[PDB]
Amino acid sequence: AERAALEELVKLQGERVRGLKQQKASAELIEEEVAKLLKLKAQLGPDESKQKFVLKTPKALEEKIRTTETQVLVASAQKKLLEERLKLVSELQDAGIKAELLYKKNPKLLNQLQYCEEAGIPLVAIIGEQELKDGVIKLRSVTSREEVDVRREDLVEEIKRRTGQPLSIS
Repeated sequence: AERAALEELVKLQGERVRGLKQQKASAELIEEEVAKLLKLKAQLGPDESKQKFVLKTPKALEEKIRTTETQVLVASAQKKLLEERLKLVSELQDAGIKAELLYKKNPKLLNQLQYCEEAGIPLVAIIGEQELKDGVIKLRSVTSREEVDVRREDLVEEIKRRTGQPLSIS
């Protein structure tokens, strides 16, 4: 445990700094521990209110996502915290088709290319909040065509339609 260890470091840090500050003084040791304690407490968790919408929680069937027979792959460009890629991939992967993510072993366009070519050999999707607004989302059909123009809605629809079939009642 990383946080657990540090959490214990803080507890003992506060008891030592305070206990020594009073009975053995030493503003040098006192100041050194207090500072180290301040960052320590802020390291493990400055405030719980920080979190929002609550954290993950189990339900019943399965306790995590799945990815193996992914027929499509929806990623985005432009460097970032993978926030946009996780948002779209979540909707696509979770609500529609099950997609994977790749971005290792590749020179230029390592992310978009490595994933689409290696991971998304069948169907691919190059979305992007920035593109969706000023441009739009793209559905790379390396297999059938190469690149398509969709606005997220068509991305999940097209990929799902190509993988599935119309009409459910017979």
